[PDB]
Amino acid sequence: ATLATKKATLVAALKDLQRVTVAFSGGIDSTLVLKMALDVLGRDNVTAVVANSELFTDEEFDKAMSLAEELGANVQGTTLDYLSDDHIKNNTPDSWYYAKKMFYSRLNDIAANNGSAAVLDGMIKNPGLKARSEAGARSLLQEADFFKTDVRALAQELGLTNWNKVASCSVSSRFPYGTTLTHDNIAQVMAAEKYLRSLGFPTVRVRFHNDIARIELPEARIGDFLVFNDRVNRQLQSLGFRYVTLDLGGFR
Amino acid sequence: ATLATKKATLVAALKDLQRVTVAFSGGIDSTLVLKMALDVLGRDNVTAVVANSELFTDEEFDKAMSLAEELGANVQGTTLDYLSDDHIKNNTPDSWYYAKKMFYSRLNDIAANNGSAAVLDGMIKKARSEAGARSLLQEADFFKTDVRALAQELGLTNWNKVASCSVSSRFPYGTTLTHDNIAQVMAAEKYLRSLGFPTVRVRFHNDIARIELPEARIGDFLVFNDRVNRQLQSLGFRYVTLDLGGFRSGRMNDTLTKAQLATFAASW
Amino acid sequence: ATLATKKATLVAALKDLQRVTVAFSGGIDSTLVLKMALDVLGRDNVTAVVANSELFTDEEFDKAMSLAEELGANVQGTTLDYLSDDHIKNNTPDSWYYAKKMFYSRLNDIAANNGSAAVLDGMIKNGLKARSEAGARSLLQEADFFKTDVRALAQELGLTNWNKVASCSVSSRFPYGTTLTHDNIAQVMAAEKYLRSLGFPTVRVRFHNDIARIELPEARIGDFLVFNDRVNRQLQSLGFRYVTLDLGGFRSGRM
Amino acid sequence: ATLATKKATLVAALKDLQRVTVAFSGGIDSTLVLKMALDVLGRDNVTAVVANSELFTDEEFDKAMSLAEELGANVQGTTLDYLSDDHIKNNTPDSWYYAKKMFYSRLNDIAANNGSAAVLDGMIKNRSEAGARSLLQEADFFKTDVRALAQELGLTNWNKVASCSVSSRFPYGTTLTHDNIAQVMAAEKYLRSLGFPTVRVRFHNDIARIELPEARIGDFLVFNDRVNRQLQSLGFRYVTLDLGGFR
Amino acid sequence: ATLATKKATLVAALKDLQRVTVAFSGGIDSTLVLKMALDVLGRDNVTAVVANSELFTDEEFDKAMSLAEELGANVQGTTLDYLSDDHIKNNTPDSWYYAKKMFYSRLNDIAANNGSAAVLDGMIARSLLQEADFFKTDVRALAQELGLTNWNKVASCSVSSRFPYGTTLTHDNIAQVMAAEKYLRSLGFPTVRVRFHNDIARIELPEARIGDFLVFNDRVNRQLQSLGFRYVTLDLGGFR
Amino acid sequence: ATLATKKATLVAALKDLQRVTVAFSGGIDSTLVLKMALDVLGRDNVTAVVANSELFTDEEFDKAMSLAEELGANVQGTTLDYLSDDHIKNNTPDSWYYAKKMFYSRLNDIAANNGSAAVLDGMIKGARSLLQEADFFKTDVRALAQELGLTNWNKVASCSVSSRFPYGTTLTHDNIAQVMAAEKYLRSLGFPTVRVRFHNDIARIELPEARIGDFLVFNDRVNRQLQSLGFRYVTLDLGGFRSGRMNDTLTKAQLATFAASWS
Ligand SMILES: CC(C)(COP(=O)(O)OP(=O)(O)OC[C@H]1O[C@@H](n2cnc3c(N)ncnc32)[C@H](O)[C@@H]1OP(=O)(O)O)[C@@H](O)C(=O)NCCC(=O)NCCS
Ligand SMILES: CC(C)(COP(=O)(O)OP(=O)(O)OC[C@H]1O[C@@H](n2cnc3c(N)ncnc32)[C@H](O)[C@@H]1OP(=O)(O)O)[C@@H](O)C(=O)NCCC(=O)NCCS
Ligand SMILES: CC(C)(COP(=O)(O)OP(=O)(O)OC[C@H]1O[C@@H](n2cnc3c(N)ncnc32)[C@H](O)[C@@H]1OP(=O)(O)O)[C@@H](O)C(=O)NCCC(=O)NCCS
Ligand SMILES: CC(C)(COP(=O)(O)OP(=O)(O)OC[C@H]1O[C@@H](n2cnc3c(N)ncnc32)[C@H](O)[C@@H]1OP(=O)(O)O)[C@@H](O)C(=O)NCCC(=O)NCCS
Ligand SMILES: CC(C)(COP(=O)(O)OP(=O)(O)OC[C@H]1O[C@@H](n2cnc3c(N)ncnc32)[C@H](O)[C@@H]1OP(=O)(O)O)[C@@H](O)C(=O)NCCC(=O)NCCS
Ligand SMILES: CC(C)(COP(=O)(O)OP(=O)(O)OC[C@H]1O[C@@H](n2cnc3c(N)ncnc32)[C@H](O)[C@@H]1OP(=O)(O)O)[C@@H](O)C(=O)NCCC(=O)NCCS
Repeated sequence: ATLATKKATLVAALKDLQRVTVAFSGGIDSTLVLKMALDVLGRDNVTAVVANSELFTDEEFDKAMSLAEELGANVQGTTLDYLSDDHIKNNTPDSWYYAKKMFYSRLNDIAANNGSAAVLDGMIKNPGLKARSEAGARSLLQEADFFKTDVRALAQELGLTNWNKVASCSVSSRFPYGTTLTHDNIAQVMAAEKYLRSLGFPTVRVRFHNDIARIELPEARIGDFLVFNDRVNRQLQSLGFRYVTLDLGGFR
Repeated sequence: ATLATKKATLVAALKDLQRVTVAFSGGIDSTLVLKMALDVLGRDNVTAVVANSELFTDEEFDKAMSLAEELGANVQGTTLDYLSDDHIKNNTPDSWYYAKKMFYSRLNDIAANNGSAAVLDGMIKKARSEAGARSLLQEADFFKTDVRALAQELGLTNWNKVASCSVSSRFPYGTTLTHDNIAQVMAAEKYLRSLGFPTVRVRFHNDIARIELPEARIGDFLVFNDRVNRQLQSLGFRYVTLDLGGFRSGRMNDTLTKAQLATFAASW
Repeated sequence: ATLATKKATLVAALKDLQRVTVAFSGGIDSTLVLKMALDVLGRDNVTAVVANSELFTDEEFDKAMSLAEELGANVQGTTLDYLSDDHIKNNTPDSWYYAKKMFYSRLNDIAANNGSAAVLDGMIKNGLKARSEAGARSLLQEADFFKTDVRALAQELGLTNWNKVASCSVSSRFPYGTTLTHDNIAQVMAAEKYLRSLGFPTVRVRFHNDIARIELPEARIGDFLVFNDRVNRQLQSLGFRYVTLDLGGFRSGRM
Repeated sequence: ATLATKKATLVAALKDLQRVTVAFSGGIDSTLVLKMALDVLGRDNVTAVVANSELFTDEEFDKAMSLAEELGANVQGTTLDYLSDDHIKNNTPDSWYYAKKMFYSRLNDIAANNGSAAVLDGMIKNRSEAGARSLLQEADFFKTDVRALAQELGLTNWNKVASCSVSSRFPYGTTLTHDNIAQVMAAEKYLRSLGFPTVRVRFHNDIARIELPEARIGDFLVFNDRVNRQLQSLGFRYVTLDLGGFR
Repeated sequence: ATLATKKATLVAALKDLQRVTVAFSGGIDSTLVLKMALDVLGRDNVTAVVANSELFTDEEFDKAMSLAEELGANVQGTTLDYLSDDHIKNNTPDSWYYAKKMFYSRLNDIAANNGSAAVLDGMIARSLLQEADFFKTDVRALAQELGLTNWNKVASCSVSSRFPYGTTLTHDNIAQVMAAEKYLRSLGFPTVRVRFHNDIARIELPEARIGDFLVFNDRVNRQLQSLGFRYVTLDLGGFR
Repeated sequence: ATLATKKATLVAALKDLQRVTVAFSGGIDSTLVLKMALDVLGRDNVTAVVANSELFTDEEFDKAMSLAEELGANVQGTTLDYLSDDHIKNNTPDSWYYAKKMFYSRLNDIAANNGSAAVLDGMIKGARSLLQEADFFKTDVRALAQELGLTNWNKVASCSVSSRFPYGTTLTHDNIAQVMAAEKYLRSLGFPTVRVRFHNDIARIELPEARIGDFLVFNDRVNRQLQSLGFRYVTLDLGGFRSGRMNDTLTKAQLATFAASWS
């Protein structure tokens, strides 16, 4: 029941596996898995893998690569071509599952090639985990009954203080279901959001409605936002939008 | 030349025509034509026609009807079905012309049936030329200042100060107008006007409403965001948005970014 | 004295003059003078004159020209070169008087050339030496019109339209002793014209050399925020180095 | 039906009366009635009356007195004693009835003494007083007809925003006093001078609860601290803004 | 006063006390005392006590309970019945004294019963952080140095301050104020007071946030009316 | 390349020096240098110096003094008389160099007297800037600072008050105090990043643009406060603090032209 029993379950699971490939995103969870894997198995027995793709930003990729490096892991980036799957390309309500399918298939290929006994990810005890289970990836924190409070507890005891505090969210969510994602309109959404964040709005969505951008901001930020209206209008128009709008309902 | 000669040209054209039908909107221009026609020819020699349609509000029609009655004209309301023309229903870039054609075709029928010698409208300084409609203020070289001068001299003080625009302008070209989405746009704009924003547009982008406000009002508007969101969603929009460029985008920008906004708008 | 008596005095004075030139600004006072002149003497015996100059906006000039025509007057624009007078150019407390002198001197020339018996202005009762020295007549003042009598006769004549936002000389944007130049005048005039175009009809761009100090009514400053960057860049393109908003609001100083 | 017909009804009614006393408030409605009475009957057959009282601002009284002269009327100010009636002083939902009673009783006394055939007020269509003729209402004037006829007569000057009876700033069952009335009156006068012509300072003893039109609240923030200190110096302990806005 | 001297001063003081009960609120300060006490004395010689009561939010109790368990302490919740004291119930200007009395009496009773030598708190009943001359900045230095990243960042105050002196506190009106403030915080205003004036709610916000609040005026008016206020108002003077 | 190589370059340089004096301002950069020196060389081999002057707020001098001791350094404050140099006093465009010149002369005097092999400062991307030598950019400073557990540094970054005065304006104790008091007042209202630029009878306030909407409630109090400090007109710069950094690409280019026109 205690953290010590949970940690022990995690330690013994790693020792049994001996050589692992870690799906590393930079979150606290996969940071904890990667640190435990390094401490239990040694740097030559752990491969940290960070996936680059069109649905996530270069900034989050670069941050994860640097964090794995900082922890002392051998880290390798791999590029996924999500738009090659028609379910993802056409953004069906099922697209998340096919992206997860391609993700775990790639990490399995890497693990098969480096002699790893398993792919590990950072899933915990809190569905969407269908793709992981189908590929055989192990969520050791979940197996060891780690809740979020235990992750923080163990991180503190191990002296981990550095991880990515901004949880990534697939850009697919900026597009209505049935809308076709392209290299161009994905980049236009990410470039628009990057500009808005640089203005001091870290929580933002630029929702894509063909010629319309619909900006979602937390409502308590909209009053301050007004000073930027025209600069935002023209910037996002130079990115290719015809109309730049603010959702009166706010973020979500 | 002088105002006096311009009036005399207008009087002489009316005297020659003897019996006229006047396209009356309630604006100052058609108010001047109707007042002049009544003064020169008499009530029994004038028919004022006010057209109702789906592209304009019943409030504007009712005001124009009441204004024509106030002048003492025999008034005839007529209803146009603009949506029966596929150019108008599908909102093509030439949709305005087919509306003009259908408008002047109805007025010609009314004038032919009541023995008028011409249809008159209030245009100043075209489906009208093909229809044979006469714009006597334009023929007599009246500019807007001459209209105002003659109106004041005739003692005309009551007219439509707000020239309202066809609801067609709220729909992108190629979007099909329907009875429901017209009513949706009209009710949304009416609600926003009732909140204290008399200059407003609710542009229709299917499930998105894109609200245009004069930019100096956007700060005041924030207090109403949630009520406007839920109101326009109850009218049938899924998403309710405020255009960051405001109403008449670019007209208030600095020189450089006004040119930039026009370079963008002309790329589209 | 009743309003009818004040009107009859004014009517008799116009009748005696037969033909007049009216200095017309578009304000309610000169609108009343012009309308009465038109009613008593007829449009052919009245010339309305609107003076254009560097110290007042083209918008107020254009409005006054349109208003005089809407009243039914023959109207003539005339341009004064105020900056040719060193008193006006050096922006001293007597500059206004020398401007009035050049104003009425021009109006006298117009009146002599069209056969008018007098120049009329819109002054009423409550710096008029230049008017008196020039022999210009203020018939509203002569007939004991106060501002309430002006409103009453305007109502009786059906006058409802005039310029309610009376313009003041751009010289007030410069501290005393600052030399007015064509360049710095145009800089201030263009800055204020832009700000009015944003929806702020009451505004001052105070000139502090490389600093512009914008005065707005305090109840409007919240509305202004959406325009900060465009106003900043617009006014720098007009030549200012720094574009600022006075926290004290419209006419914050005066002291 | 037409404006001209309603005007003609008004003209005929005035002609029949020959001599009237006009309850004049300075609003557009009583401005139109007063001007029509003067135009049909002449200055010597019209008496304009402006009622001053503790429940309406001295500023509106002064404006109306000046406007009545501007319209061409002989004008008489009269001061009403609303707080001398216990029904009004104790501020019940029936207070309105007793104030109207005293108002029309005074105007009727004035009219009896100058030989008027009636007291006229500015009530319009869209509620009847028996002791006064509301000729605009009898002639079926709507607010739109008042404005159209006003423009046609060249009337442009009237009180555009009536402050209305200060009794509405106090809860029912609260006793009105000269002190608390004065406190509310001075508070609203200050807020109006800042550029908010439509405002209420609702009285909750040590709390002031300010009602502004909601579209004005964003502009108001620049004044928060000055209003707070001013209304505290007038005697409120806490100065607040109602989040619901005006009404 | 190097960090090493201040830490060593505290280390020696804890070591001398052998067995401790920690008044733990979830703030960074009591978080520091608890972590240090556990490290110096061991888990089985430290009991963290978090007080539940009507004058503080259930959210703050749950977070502090969770945070202390997260650090590895044996944690014990205790319930104080503040409203049973007539001074607290009637909200006298002296009520604060009687509240502290029951709090330290309860913690003293807990400590005597489990063999603790003292009750410790996190003030910067002994405050060893205060004795070691800890400022807020050096507390921060040790927190990172010990790997501490989680604590209660918004230290609450007693709900009594929302009522004028002499007002009777009730279960209903406390719940009403507490619910109103929870709603306003959920909108993005972590520093707020809903001051209780019978049928009037008077909201205090930091003055620099009042402009941001306007978008919420109508929802807040109607929300707090459904909680029982007749009028919902914003204090023009701001928070305090 | 990697953060570890950069740290190792820094470690090797400190070991080589053996005894150092650290110019410590309280910024994250000089905090990183000081912590590294202490960890590599030991407390008895490092002296932290915080320079006070008429151009530095006493509050920032105190904060740096407290942070250096907090890190475990022997720390010594010293005051420079910048206003005794006519180039600094009359605020010429070269004032920056003469202030830095007098700064480094004082630190060199201290290092010669304490047996230090060099003076170290926190310069990044005979004074040594070891962070710059080891190729540290701002991202690497933040990353290493996090790794050592550094949590305290001056987040509201000190600049010389001279930057509030136009070139050619004479700095005095009175007008410096006027600027410092105006800025301290604004910080007390909740605006930690602020400049009160001095234009004789005009104060021109620079705020981050995302805060200007919040400022409206304080307009009258700030106007009256700064007038009592001696300004005639109290104004807000419409371009804000660090004008241009947040603009769209076109207008950022435009404002970069405007700024360059006054250089
Ligand atoms: C796992 C996945 C399917 C998304 O599900 P999710 O639970 O929302 O994803 P998370 O971002 O919480 O990632 C969980 C773990 O996956 C791994 N992971 C996620 N993104 C990764 C990346 N780019 N590189 C390597 N590992 C990655 C990590 O081990 C991570 O743990 P952590 O971020 O808590 O430290 C994602 O990997 C994917 O490929 N596509 C996204 C599909 C989606 O949006 N699903 C919605 C859930 S119904
Ligand atoms: C007149 C019309 C043909 C449009 O042309 P337009 O000249 O730009 O439109 P206007 O509104 O200025 O019409 C001018 C005159 O038409 C007449 N008119 C307009 N609407 C009228 C109505 N509902 N009933 C009767 N007459 C009407 C009036 O004489 C009016 O004079 P006014 O200045 O006093 O209002 C219009 O009546 C029509 O049939 N369809 C409008 C569709 C559209 O969008 N047209 C754009 C033109 S670019
Ligand atoms: C009258 C004058 C001599 C100064 O005296 P003043 O009473 O302080 O100035 P005012 O602005 O009140 O002008 C009073 C009258 O002068 C006349 N006047 C003022 N500006 C005028 C102009 N531009 N053209 C014609 N007449 C003008 C009008 O009769 C005006 O009456 P009104 O404005 O009350 O209707 C004035 O003519 C002058 O000096 N300059 C005129 C303004 C100008 O140069 N340009 C345009 C101003 S918008
Ligand atoms: C007029 C009164 C008798 C009540 O009637 P009301 O309809 O509530 O008030 P109104 O403001 O609509 O008054 C209507 C007309 O009364 C006359 N009137 C009102 N106040 C007047 C005053 N101070 N002096 C003279 N006439 C006055 C005017 O003719 C006015 O027309 P106008 O203001 O539209 O131009 C009011 O003056 C009074 O004495 N007491 C009102 C107190 C109250 O609580 N009323 C609640 C009723 S809803
Ligand atoms: C501690 C107490 C007795 C008063 O102290 P205070 O200075 O007002 O409040 P603090 O929150 O600073 O309490 C100091 C320490 O008490 C302890 N403490 C406070 N509330 C606690 C709780 N609910 N459970 C356990 N320990 C608690 C903690 O060690 C805390 O340290 P930290 O908050 O700095 O991390 C208070 O907790 C109490 O029981 N009643 C409040 C009395 C009051 O209203 N006082 C008004 C002051 S004039
Ligand atoms: C050192 C000085 C010259 C600032 O120049 P700088 O090197 O560009 O300034 P930085 O902000 O990069 O600081 C560099 C380092 O100098 C040292 N330093 C600066 N001010 C210091 C002070 N008052 N006391 C001690 N050390 C100080 C610190 O090591 C500092 O590291 P930091 O990044 O944590 O602040 C400054 O002391 C001075 O004399 N004037 C400041 C303004 C100026 O005109 N500078 C000209 C130099 S470009």
